[PDB]
Amino acid sequence: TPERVWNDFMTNTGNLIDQTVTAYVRTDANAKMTVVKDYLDQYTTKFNTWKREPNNQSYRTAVITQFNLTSAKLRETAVYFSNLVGYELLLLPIYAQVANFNLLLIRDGLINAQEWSLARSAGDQLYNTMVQYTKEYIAHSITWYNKGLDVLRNKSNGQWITFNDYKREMTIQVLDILALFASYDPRRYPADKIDNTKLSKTEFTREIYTALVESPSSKSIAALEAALTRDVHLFTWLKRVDFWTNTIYQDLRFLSANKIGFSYTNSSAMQESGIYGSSGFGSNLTHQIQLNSNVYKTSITDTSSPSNRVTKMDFYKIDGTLASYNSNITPTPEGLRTTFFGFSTNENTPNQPTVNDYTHILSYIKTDVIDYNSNRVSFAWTHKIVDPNNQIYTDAITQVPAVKSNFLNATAKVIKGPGHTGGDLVALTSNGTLSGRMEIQCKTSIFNDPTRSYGLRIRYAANSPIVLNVSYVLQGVSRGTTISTESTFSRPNNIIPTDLKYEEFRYKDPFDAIVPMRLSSNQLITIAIQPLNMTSNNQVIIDRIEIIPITQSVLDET
Amino acid sequence: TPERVWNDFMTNTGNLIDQTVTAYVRTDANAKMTVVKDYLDQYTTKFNTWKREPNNQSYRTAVITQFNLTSAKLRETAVYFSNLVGYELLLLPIYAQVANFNLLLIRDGLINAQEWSLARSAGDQLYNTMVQYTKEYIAHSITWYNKGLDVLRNKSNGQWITFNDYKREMTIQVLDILALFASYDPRRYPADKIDNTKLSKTEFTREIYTALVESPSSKSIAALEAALTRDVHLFTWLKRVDFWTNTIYQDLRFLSANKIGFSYTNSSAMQESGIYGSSGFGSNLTHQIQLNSNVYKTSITDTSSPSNRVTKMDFYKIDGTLASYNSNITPTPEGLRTTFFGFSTNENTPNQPTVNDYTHILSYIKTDVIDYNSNRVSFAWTHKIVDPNNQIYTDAITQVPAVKSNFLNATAKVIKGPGHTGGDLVALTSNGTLSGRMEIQCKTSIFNDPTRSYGLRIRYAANSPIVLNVSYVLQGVSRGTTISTESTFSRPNNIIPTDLKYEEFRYKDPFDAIVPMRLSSNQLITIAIQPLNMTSNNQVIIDRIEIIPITQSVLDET
Amino acid sequence: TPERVWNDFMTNTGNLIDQTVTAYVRTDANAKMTVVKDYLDQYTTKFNTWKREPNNQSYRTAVITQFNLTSAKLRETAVYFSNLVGYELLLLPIYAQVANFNLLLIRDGLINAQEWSLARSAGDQLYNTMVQYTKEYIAHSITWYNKGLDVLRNKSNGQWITFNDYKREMTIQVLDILALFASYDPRRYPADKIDNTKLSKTEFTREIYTALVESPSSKSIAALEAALTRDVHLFTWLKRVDFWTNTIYQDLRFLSANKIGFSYTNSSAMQESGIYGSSGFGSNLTHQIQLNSNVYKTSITDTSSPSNRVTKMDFYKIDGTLASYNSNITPTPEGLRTTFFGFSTNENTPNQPTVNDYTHILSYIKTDVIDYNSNRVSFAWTHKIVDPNNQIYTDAITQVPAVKSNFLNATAKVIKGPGHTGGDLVALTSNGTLSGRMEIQCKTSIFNDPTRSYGLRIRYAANSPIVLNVSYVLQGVSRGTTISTESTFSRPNNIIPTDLKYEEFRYKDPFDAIVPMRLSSNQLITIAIQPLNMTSNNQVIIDRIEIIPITQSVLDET
Ligand SMILES: [Br-]
Ligand SMILES: [Br-]
Ligand SMILES: [Br-]
Ligand SMILES: [Br-]
Ligand SMILES: [Br-]
Ligand SMILES: [Br-]
Ligand SMILES: [Br-]
Ligand SMILES: [Br-]
Ligand SMILES: [Br-]
Ligand SMILES: [Br-]
Ligand SMILES: [Br-]
Ligand SMILES: [Br-]
Ligand SMILES: [Br-]
Ligand SMILES: [Br-]
Ligand SMILES: [Br-]
Ligand SMILES: [Br-]
Ligand SMILES: [Br-]
Ligand SMILES: [Br-]
Ligand SMILES: [Br-]
Ligand SMILES: [Br-]
Ligand SMILES: [Br-]
Ligand SMILES: [Br-]
Ligand SMILES: [Br-]
Ligand SMILES: [Br-]
Ligand SMILES: [Br-]
Ligand SMILES: [Br-]
Ligand SMILES: [Br-]
Ligand SMILES: [Br-]
Ligand SMILES: [Br-]
Ligand SMILES: [Br-]
Ligand SMILES: [Br-]
Ligand SMILES: [Br-]
Ligand SMILES: [Br-]
Ligand SMILES: [Br-]
Ligand SMILES: [Br-]
Ligand SMILES: [Br-]
Ligand SMILES: [Br-]
Ligand SMILES: [Br-]
Ligand SMILES: [Br-]
Ligand SMILES: [Br-]
Ligand SMILES: [Br-]
Ligand SMILES: [Br-]
Ligand SMILES: [Br-]
Ligand SMILES: [Br-]
Ligand SMILES: [Br-]
Ligand SMILES: [Br-]
Ligand SMILES: [Br-]
Ligand SMILES: [Br-]
Ligand SMILES: [Br-]
Ligand SMILES: [Br-]
Ligand SMILES: [Br-]
Ligand SMILES: [Br-]
Ligand SMILES: [Br-]
Ligand SMILES: [Br-]
Ligand SMILES: [Br-]
Ligand SMILES: [Br-]
Ligand SMILES: [Br-]
Ligand SMILES: [Br-]
Ligand SMILES: [Br-]
Ligand SMILES: [Br-]
Ligand SMILES: [Br-]
Ligand SMILES: [Br-]
Ligand SMILES: [Br-]
Ligand SMILES: [Br-]
Ligand SMILES: [Br-]
Ligand SMILES: [Br-]
Ligand SMILES: [Br-]
Ligand SMILES: [Br-]
Ligand SMILES: [Br-]
Ligand SMILES: [Br-]
Ligand SMILES: [Br-]
Ligand SMILES: [Br-]
Ligand SMILES: [Br-]
Ligand SMILES: [Br-]
Ligand SMILES: [Br-]
Repeated sequence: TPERVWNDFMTNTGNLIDQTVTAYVRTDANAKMTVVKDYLDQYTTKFNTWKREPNNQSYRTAVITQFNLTSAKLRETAVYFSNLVGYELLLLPIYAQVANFNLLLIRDGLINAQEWSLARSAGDQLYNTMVQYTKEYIAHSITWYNKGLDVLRNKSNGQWITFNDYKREMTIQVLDILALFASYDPRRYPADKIDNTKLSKTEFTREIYTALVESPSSKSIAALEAALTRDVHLFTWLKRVDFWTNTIYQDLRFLSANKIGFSYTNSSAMQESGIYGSSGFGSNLTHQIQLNSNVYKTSITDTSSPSNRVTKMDFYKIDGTLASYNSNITPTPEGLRTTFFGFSTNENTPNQPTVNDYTHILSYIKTDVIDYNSNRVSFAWTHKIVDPNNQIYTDAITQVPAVKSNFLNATAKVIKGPGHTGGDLVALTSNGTLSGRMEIQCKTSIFNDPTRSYGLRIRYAANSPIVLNVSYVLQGVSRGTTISTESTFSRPNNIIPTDLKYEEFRYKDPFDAIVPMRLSSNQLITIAIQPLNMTSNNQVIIDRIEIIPITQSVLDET
Repeated sequence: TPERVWNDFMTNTGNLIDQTVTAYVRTDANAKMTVVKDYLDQYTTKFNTWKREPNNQSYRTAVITQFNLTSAKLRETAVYFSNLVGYELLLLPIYAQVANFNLLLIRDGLINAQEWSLARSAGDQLYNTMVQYTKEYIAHSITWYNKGLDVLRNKSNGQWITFNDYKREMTIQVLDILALFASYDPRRYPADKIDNTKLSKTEFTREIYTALVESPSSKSIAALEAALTRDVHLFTWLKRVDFWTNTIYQDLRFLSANKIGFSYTNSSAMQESGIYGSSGFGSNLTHQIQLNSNVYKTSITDTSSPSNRVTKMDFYKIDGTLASYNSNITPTPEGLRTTFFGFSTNENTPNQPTVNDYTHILSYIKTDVIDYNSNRVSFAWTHKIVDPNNQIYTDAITQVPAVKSNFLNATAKVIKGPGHTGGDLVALTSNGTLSGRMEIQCKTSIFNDPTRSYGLRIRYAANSPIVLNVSYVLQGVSRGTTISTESTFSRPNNIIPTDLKYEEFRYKDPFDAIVPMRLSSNQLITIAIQPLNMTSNNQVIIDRIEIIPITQSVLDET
Repeated sequence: TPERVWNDFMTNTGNLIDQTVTAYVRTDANAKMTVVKDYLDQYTTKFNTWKREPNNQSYRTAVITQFNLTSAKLRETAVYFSNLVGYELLLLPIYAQVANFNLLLIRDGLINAQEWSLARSAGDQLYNTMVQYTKEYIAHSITWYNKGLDVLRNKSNGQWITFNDYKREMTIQVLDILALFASYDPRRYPADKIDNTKLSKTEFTREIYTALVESPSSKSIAALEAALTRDVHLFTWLKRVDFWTNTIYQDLRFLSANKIGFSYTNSSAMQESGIYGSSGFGSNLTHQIQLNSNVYKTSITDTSSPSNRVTKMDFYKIDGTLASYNSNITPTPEGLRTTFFGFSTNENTPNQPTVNDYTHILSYIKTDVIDYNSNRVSFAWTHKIVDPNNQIYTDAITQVPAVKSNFLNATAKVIKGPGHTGGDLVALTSNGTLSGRMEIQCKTSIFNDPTRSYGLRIRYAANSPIVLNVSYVLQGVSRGTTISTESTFSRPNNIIPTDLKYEEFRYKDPFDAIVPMRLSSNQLITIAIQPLNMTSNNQVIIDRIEIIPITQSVLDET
């Protein structure tokens, strides 16, 4: 009775013999990871010892020696996990973990390169290695994530639920990790002087989905994907959920449709979605629930046969309250079942997190009719790490993904991210006359200084040197500048890239230590980016803007 | 046809597929050990080269580099062997071997820490590592030894013979190794100046058993354990074996009972055991064999159906002679079989060692009646390393386990060892009025000095700071001192601990370089330990006393 | 459906379970090799960096550290691959690759020993390691190559084709690699000053065979080996192929016999072989093909039932032309099939190399009658690396195997090589009166100097200190010298050794920097070796002569 895991479908699972060997591969892999962790423990112990007495030659030699051994072991393990043919997909999650550790360790070596070396500045070679490895690890992960996706997508009578299960697990266990790599570059993101383990916080803006779907389903993966998931969009915050009920027959009252009230980041306007489901004759709006608090867990109750006839949905809010949709069907139907959805750090409570261990909050709901009275209901979730105020930290580089903008003009649109950026991107294009414009509103933190200086950096991709107008508005007053992008990528026929690589993202600093943004305490800042007279084939794709506190160190570095 | 090993019962052995994978795990483990040994060979080669020319910077650098690589490899392998889930028990023996090598190597690094390092005294961190690893390796080994033991103990219709086979093999292949770890501490046991590989000799005082038991047996594991093994006791030396025979019917003369004549270490008194078996009507004492020489091999002859009707037993002595029990049954019964018992270093002659390769000697025999004329017969064995004279070496630290005492008062008793000390312990307690007292007689070696100085150290465990009266008698004259123990452990309700940990054993030196024991050549020394007015809840548990030659080095160190 | 490989016959292949585990072993081995290659990549990258700025202490430290880690990993992997019991033969090819890499890396360390070390001359210990490893790797490879050979040789109803397939694959994948090891010794073959990767070119003179044999065949392995392969001989070059056809019945015209016209290296004489096959009544010589250009691919066409009735053979020459044998049978028989033979670097075109990727050329053909009109036809192949002019390079040590001689007297004979020298050897013995003499003609390259000096070295094995007369003839003038061999080996009854070990081959320099060979440009040089009054039990076995350009470096070194 070999154990089965969600990502073992590319191995031979048709027989007990192969399944047993696969089980061994997993067991050996875990043992190798325990060895990796022991090497890391040895490094940390010697590192801490050295830090307490930096001038001790013996401590210095010991940590350098351990750094070299541990670094070699991490790299070797990543190579092994990505080169055991036939098990690439199976080992992708553990590979991502070791790759993650490998890069974090190298970051440590770069931070202390000067102190450890005698000639100093010997971090150049190690830096090139870090960049090379970052590219390799992301490339391998994206390649295999997509290979597995294609396998499930083209599977005969493929089931969408399995396809989605895969995307969700890969996002949580692999893709989210890849998104952290950019922040590990210590030259791009200097380490906190007091606590080197601190990192510029990376946000994962992508949405993952959970859904109640009939099983088996005869609807295609493509059809269900379009009906149950959202097309690319600016990050939204869930504010209200409307529900319709079929009310013609009281003993057959079930959910019939839903609508969503939502808002963009730091926007005072309420957006309204279209209606999902059936809202015609006999289907009436019966509920309008204001979700004033984040929802960290939901449950849905439906009949078993026929399935998917929904009588209730519960929404658990972080403020401890519960909101619910009830069809008020009477009498109560037979065979009701309740399914929970949510994400927890506790492996023991998979779909039932508590207010203390949830990792995602509800962002959307879509209803898709199967037959009269029966529907598939999907729940979209966003990572709890996303800041609803686009707050600018006083003590670290603040990352604010471009999808958290609250304004896009006609030639600015959200496009699908490549998979390693943590979410989607904003493409600024030109129809020949109008150039794409994005506006993102951020909130400064509370501080005593009359004003503080901050640099403004942009992580982007561009297919040509394009002049950008970048500005920031504070208290009705706008200040701007111009800066040109470099050509970071090229694609045949200049089609919007769906496969941007890590190396195709670069950085530009419209505002810096010389001419920084001068911001006051606890104010709403409007930052805007818009190309200046750009051609119809030129493209500027923004991943995120970054706000950099201008300190003495940043000043000298610049 | 996968190979089966005594300790693979915790793996899935119900099918050929799992058995085949398990066979591979064993094969890969052996290959990893061969790699470990090659790393050790490389270290030794470079070490020897450096030793011949210590000042050669190139040799010094080479051995340090190899030490670091080999040390890393040994640790990594120990971690792997203890973290391959589902194979912990299977790999315990090989894990013990690598753990053993890992600690011996670290000992080497500590011994040469000063010469190899440039700042010197850099052995502190390495020392902490050695202590940490020692605790980890013992903990893992004891945990799994006991898990496997419980599995066999609670097995439906469990067979005692399998249970005992397991304890015996685990003792020889794992537990005995753990007992050596304490002696590897170079701060506690300074390395011999001439030959660093020399170690303070550790004695394994535990008894292992072999037995002729009917198969299958309907008697419980608990019942057979009590009937075939000995309750905790001071170490004894086998001096005489008495045998009874059922003599009513000449054609049915078989072994019916046995008694043992034994002596404590360096005791001139002969102790007599109770009679084991049937000694009533028709059962008569027919043999009294004086075992003047150690027995290294035995054989027992019994009928096959019914089995266990014993007609003969042979005892092979190291002086080349043979002693035998013969029931004198006439005529000779049909279906006689002979079974040999013994322990050899030669894997080819399992139960039949020669006078040149035996590892254990006979210490006891117990008979347990199955039915009239049929008996189970157990043979107890002690390790040949145990010194029958408690001799004090002139050139090394002498270890003398407390169980080798020859006197215990009413409040002093032997208690079961935790499994990593090589045998049992002596607990000195108090009934409120009398405190436990133990006396151990040791023999000094032959030397020319009028008298030599020796320190006296005690490895013990205690649940409170208790004052101890420690003395030594030489030529009728007693000299003593007092020293207090430290609190090394605590247990709920102050119950005698059956699970003392390595860290719960500490050391105290009643006699040292300042005030040592002054002993003359080739004399019997009586050493005694007894708490001074101890409370009824206080406990002092002695593992062993150690005699330390007081040399210039020991003097300066103290 | 586990994959099957030619050298897995020593593993349990009788069932799917074992085959599946074996498949995993292969997959894991490939992953380990990918790790090995990554360690090598890291070394190379750091090496190149250091070379560009040798005085950079940081670069120097980095490459030394990587050298140590990578060297440790290569050795560890070689040990693992040779100590995974039950898989020695299966892993022999990959083991040879890692052993090869291990030695090449150590060579690198020796070359840069002085620059990397601070005390210098620290290469002695590393050199001993290299020699030790070379002996170990060759010993393991030869031992297992022969074990596998014996298994196939003594297989019930053993098939010669399988036996030969094995010898051929082992030669290409293992034996040829072993032959390179001698040249890796940097003390024996100093590295090229400009490009350290350059090596003294080693020639593999052995022949491998391909053949069309009936299947199954009732003829023994020994019988077919004798009938289809050549007895030991001096290296020969294929010049002409003669073919006989059975011509009595026009509708049954098939190949009946063949003869070979060949020449020794740099010999103006044409040698004629005996006739192989049937050449009596009804069998007539119909073809005499002059092979003026090397043949890199052949094909043979025969009927299917009965099989082996040959109607055509095509010979693809490197000059782009095609020569063919045609039986002219009429009408064309039914069931004709065509089989191709050849060796390519392209794994996709196994038996069909192109003029751009072939690795071997045709050296011989033998025909063996099965029944009237049906024959087995074997094709012998020599490695394309063999120089047809025994050219003496101007810029490197030239190796010229003794089998490339073109003259041997009565007491000089070719003997079977041990398997690690790349081919056979020349044994110079004595019948008491005449001592063996070998003559090899080499061509100097084109250069402008009136004359250049070259040392002459001999790689040999000898069972006693024997005086050798060594001479070289240039433009009719002979110059000679005498030098004695050392005793390098001993065998019972002084039987010609069939198992010479690496350590049993040593070197002697008849001509050196002091008294070198003085050769002019583009001339044919005749080099001869012949013992001086040698006893009947003395033996001098020559592997190869080596010509050494006498440069300033060689002069100072000598
Ligand atoms: Br799973
Ligand atoms: Br697949
Ligand atoms: Br160190
Ligand atoms: Br890739
Ligand atoms: Br930078
Ligand atoms: Br930094
Ligand atoms: Br820190
Ligand atoms: Br779901
Ligand atoms: Br779910
Ligand atoms: Br559909
Ligand atoms: Br949508
Ligand atoms: Br949008
Ligand atoms: Br609202
Ligand atoms: Br509500
Ligand atoms: Br749950
Ligand atoms: Br606009
Ligand atoms: Br704040
Ligand atoms: Br304002
Ligand atoms: Br401005
Ligand atoms: Br610019
Ligand atoms: Br600009
Ligand atoms: Br392009
Ligand atoms: Br950049
Ligand atoms: Br300003
Ligand atoms: Br345009
Ligand atoms: Br066994
Ligand atoms: Br179990
Ligand atoms: Br070294
Ligand atoms: Br444990
Ligand atoms: Br100590
Ligand atoms: Br020491
Ligand atoms: Br020593
Ligand atoms: Br037994
Ligand atoms: Br036994
Ligand atoms: Br019982
Ligand atoms: Br007892
Ligand atoms: Br006792
Ligand atoms: Br007696
Ligand atoms: Br006797
Ligand atoms: Br035996
Ligand atoms: Br007393
Ligand atoms: Br003595
Ligand atoms: Br006395
Ligand atoms: Br006293
Ligand atoms: Br004290
Ligand atoms: Br005291
Ligand atoms: Br307690
Ligand atoms: Br202590
Ligand atoms: Br005294
Ligand atoms: Br008391
Ligand atoms: Br194959
Ligand atoms: Br075999
Ligand atoms: Br380095
Ligand atoms: Br060998
Ligand atoms: Br040499
Ligand atoms: Br060289
Ligand atoms: Br080079
Ligand atoms: Br062939
Ligand atoms: Br072939
Ligand atoms: Br035959
Ligand atoms: Br021949
Ligand atoms: Br010949
Ligand atoms: Br010709
Ligand atoms: Br032709
Ligand atoms: Br082909
Ligand atoms: Br001659
Ligand atoms: Br030339
Ligand atoms: Br001439
Ligand atoms: Br001459
Ligand atoms: Br000589
Ligand atoms: Br000579
Ligand atoms: Br010999
Ligand atoms: Br030599
Ligand atoms: Br001359
Ligand atoms: Br002679």
